[PDB]
Amino acid sequence: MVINVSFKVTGGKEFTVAIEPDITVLDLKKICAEHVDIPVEAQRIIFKGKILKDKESLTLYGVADGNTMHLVRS
Repeated sequence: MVINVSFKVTGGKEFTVAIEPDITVLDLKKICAEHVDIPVEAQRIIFKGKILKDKESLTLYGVADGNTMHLVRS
């Protein structure tokens, strides 16, 4: 089962993906890199006032269907 997560990306860009809620932050960055021109190592995913940590499952942060995150460059 998948949930939708939307991204607001620097430069007025937006996309939504359907993801398994227990993938890691790094998994999510790999998805983001297939949707926008920011390589994984330059991405910072901002959610709930934090820079999310690569090795952690998104469930640790309580990600929910319909949430929006921000994607910025290092």
